[PDB]
Amino acid sequence: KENPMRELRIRKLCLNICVGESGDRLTRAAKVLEQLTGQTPVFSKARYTVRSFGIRRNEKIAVHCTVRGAKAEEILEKGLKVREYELRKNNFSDTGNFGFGIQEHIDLGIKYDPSIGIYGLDFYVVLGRPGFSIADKKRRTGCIGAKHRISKEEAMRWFQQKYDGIILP
RNA sequence: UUUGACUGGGGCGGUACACCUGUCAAACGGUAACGCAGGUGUCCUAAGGCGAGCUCAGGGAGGACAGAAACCUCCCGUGG
Ligand SMILES: [Mg+2]
Ligand SMILES: [Mg+2]
Ligand SMILES: [Mg+2]
Ligand SMILES: [Mg+2]
Ligand SMILES: [Mg+2]
Ligand SMILES: [Mg+2]
Repeated sequence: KENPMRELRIRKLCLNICVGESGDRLTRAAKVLEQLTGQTPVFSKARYTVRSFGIRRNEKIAVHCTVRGAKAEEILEKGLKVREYELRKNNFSDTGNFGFGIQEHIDLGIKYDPSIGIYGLDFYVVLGRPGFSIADKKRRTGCIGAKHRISKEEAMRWFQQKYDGIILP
């Protein structure tokens, strides 16, 4: 019926903790993200200097990491369990991606540690079909055709099919 | 003994006094007014040299606190 190469999959899961300042909190936030995924994350600096937010330019204010494959699949399940497998209809972008936030990281089955603290984090899911890497390869770089593109509706349906989730208006 | 020069008289003023960009300038080049709009006496151990990878400004959509503005992601983006 459907081509096997049109199957939607998790291209990557992007986890971001924007602490907003450099020092104890960012270092501890990195440990939260590191032990949630097993991957050492990277520090994002501030592009501007905003007086309201108390951030200067070239100051590490956030910690983020990218996970792929089965490890990204199972972390995503923990996130939807916390969200009770339901998302608002507006959580889906027009490019076939969606995301959600977690207020407390220990809701993801992570033991709390007093010397670390409690943290929130941001989950962004990038979907895709086989062949999306042509836009990323160095040689013969190509742009995906219009039909391959994942529309907002086909991302919402995939969420309903896989995690039997709920879409709220 | 000296107490510059240019200058729509000289003085005051300015530097058109050594230079650079665009124009004037009349499609080679050259071309003047104390013509017009500006800049220079610096700065850099990299902002020099090579190589490698990468793509920018901006905009759209989306994502806990996060909002016009913090960070993450996708998309458009001939250089804006
Ligand atoms: Mg740090
Ligand atoms: Mg004279
Ligand atoms: Mg001379
Ligand atoms: Mg000429
Ligand atoms: Mg001529
Ligand atoms: Mg000429």
